[PDB]
Amino acid sequence: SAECWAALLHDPMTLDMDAVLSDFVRSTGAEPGLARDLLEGKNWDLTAALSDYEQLRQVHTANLPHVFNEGRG
Repeated sequence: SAECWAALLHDPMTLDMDAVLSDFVRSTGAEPGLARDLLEGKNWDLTAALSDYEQLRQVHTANLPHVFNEGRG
């Protein structure tokens, strides 16, 4: 029984702006300037910035009236 609960990983100590910057760019594919700008607007909360960027990248049936392919769920 390992990592079954949580296992607090991916954290430097509390927050390092340069580490949060580099990982964002690595995890989203965004540029470092855009990364820094989003991060200042998220209080440099890494996961919040990751989730924000990918959300505006998802677009959940916002453009088309009804997006229904042969999907699972």
